[PDB]
Amino acid sequence: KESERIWRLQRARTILEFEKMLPEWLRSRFRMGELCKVAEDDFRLCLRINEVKWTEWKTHVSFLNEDPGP
Amino acid sequence: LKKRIFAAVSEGCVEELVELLVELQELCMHKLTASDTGKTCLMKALLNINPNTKEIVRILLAFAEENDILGRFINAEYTEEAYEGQTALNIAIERRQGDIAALLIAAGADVNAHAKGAFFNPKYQHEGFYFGETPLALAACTNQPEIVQLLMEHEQTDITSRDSRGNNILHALVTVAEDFKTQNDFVKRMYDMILLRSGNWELETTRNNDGLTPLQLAAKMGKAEILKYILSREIKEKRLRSLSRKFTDWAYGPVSSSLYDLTNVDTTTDNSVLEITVYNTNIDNRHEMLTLEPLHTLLHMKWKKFAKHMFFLSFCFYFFYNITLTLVSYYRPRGWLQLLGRMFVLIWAMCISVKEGIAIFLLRPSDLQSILSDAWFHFVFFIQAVLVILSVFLYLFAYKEYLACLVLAMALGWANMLYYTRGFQSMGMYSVMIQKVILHDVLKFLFVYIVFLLGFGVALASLIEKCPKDNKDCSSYGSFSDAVLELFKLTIGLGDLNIQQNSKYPILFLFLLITYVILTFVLLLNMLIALMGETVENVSKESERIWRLQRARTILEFEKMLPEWLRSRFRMGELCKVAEDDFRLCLRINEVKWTEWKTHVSFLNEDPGP
Ligand SMILES: CCCCCCCC/C=C/CCCCCCCC(=O)O[C@@H](COC(=O)CCCCCCCCCCCCCCC)COP(=O)([O-])OCC[N+](C)(C)C
Repeated sequence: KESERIWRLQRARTILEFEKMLPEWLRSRFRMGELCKVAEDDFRLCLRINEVKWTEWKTHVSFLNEDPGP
Repeated sequence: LKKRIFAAVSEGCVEELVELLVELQELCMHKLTASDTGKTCLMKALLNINPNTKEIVRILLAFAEENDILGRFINAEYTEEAYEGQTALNIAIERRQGDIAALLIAAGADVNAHAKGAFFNPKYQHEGFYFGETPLALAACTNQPEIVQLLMEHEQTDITSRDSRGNNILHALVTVAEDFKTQNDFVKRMYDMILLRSGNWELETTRNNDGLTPLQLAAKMGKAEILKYILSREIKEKRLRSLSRKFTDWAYGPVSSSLYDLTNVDTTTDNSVLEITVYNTNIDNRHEMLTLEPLHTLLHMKWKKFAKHMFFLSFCFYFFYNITLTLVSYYRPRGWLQLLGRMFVLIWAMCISVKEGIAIFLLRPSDLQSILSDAWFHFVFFIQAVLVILSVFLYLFAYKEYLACLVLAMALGWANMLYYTRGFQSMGMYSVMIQKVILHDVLKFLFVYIVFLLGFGVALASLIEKCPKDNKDCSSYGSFSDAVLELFKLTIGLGDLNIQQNSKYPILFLFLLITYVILTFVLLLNMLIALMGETVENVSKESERIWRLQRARTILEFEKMLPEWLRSRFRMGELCKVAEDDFRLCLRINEVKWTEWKTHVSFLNEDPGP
């Protein structure tokens, strides 16, 4: 059971080492988009993650965009 | 003016809306409608839920009633490509606003509106949510029973509506169904409630755009809970009892005999539930779906009727074919009465070759996935057959390379005889555990061992100089192949360890030899023994099922091998229920349980037993 993690730790170390091996250019492969929140300035970065769960069943009020999807 | 009234409904203002509406009405119908996506102001306020949403919705509906335009207001669809049929009722039902949905429906909302947008019909199940493309289907899939019951009894609701995929509400409930861990059992309850309220068989006999009923769709998609409910569906009330699939013929004490319907379950109606459950491969819960009441019993009776004799005959014929092939190949000249053996070898090899050829030609590329757990024996039987064919093909002419194919055919044929061990239980577990072991950790050990063997073999072969004059047996690690063979002989424990080779650095030679000894004999082999203990520990419990899956596959294949006649060995009887016509089939199953202790009312026959 203690093998799906340590291997992923080694994989993460290799990923970060390979990213550090990249020069000052060619590193312009950031995560996702620019618009993050309602702040008028310095939106910084964001990372879209989709989650599915059939147990809450509540009205969505903290939503940000009326149109789902792209 | 449009933006002022569109940005105010989100915040839910009850006093600014009337002031913004009186001047809008007195300005003049194409006023409260977005020109890009068709987002009408009525449904605009539904996504932004505020405590004053109900009030402003009522004011909007009253204003629409007072200016004699309501049809285009409440039955307003979208315009975007991603949303082709989303309406006010759809988003109101999703927001769990039963009162708002009731107000819209009572005002003349489009109940049979289809949300046929691309977002509503996803392809990767990550960027969309499929519910049935119907407000009623959405209410059923989102665990909103009050909205469903409010929707069924209406003057224009179409329960039997089919969306762009051909699915209906029962199909959609089957697709959105899942196990008890991820979601609750509300889908089965919704399926039961909607089916009982409809009160007809047209919902479960309607095929979508795939040639599948909701029962067959539940069998294909892997929904074991919904299939368990439908297969053993018993309805106590007499007003609609033809909708049941299980009928209790009699129940005397803690002994009850139930009749199970076998309309599309038994493998006699092309695409059946049993064939779909067994033959398909793109599911993980295949083992638990075959444990249901009708399918298990049907497989048992099929095995005890015709599949046992067919499997025994196939075993005997292949055993005799392998025996006579071995006898005519080992006793080669290097015979009129002995010509029958080789002629039978040729005939049976051709029969196996054509059988595997027609079984590979229609073989899907989906069961070829995983790791060769359901099609490997087909390939090796075909390879053995064509090896015998090629052996006699080269034996007919003057080809010296004919004994290699024949010997390989003997070895493969005697190796292929372990397939028939699945007829018995314990040997079946042994065979499937051979399968998992030889693919899980034997391959990894072989890969690592070959890397070490070739690396150390080429490292040792470079440490020995050429032999002197009149000498050829100076060192056993002469070439790369010789060093590899010596390391392989050392690994299996054969031969004698000689360290007096013609190496210019004998200390380094011994160091590399001892390093190979440790890495292979101490580390790799013993860790392999330790690893396959974990493997046989995990597959210890996962062996009573996979073997039964292989047995069910053999039973269904043997039944398909039967001709159009001789297949008249159906399950049990004809009388199934009280229906006056088309009794179809039945399957008597007796159950014993000493915990209910209830009066039997759903009984069918007063006299128990035969
Ligand atoms: C823990 C350890 C256990 C084993 C682990 C594995 C160890 C593997 C290691 C094996 C190496 C062993 C020594 C190799 C031979 C060297 C000498 C030699 O004859 O060289 C020959 C090459 O020889 C070959 O190519 C041999 C045949 C293939 C070897 C691999 C078989 C794998 C079978 C796997 C089956 C599937 C798996 C089975 C289960 C599903 C050269 O030919 P020759 O004969 O010198 O003469 C030339 C002929 N001529 C004159 C006509 C031109």
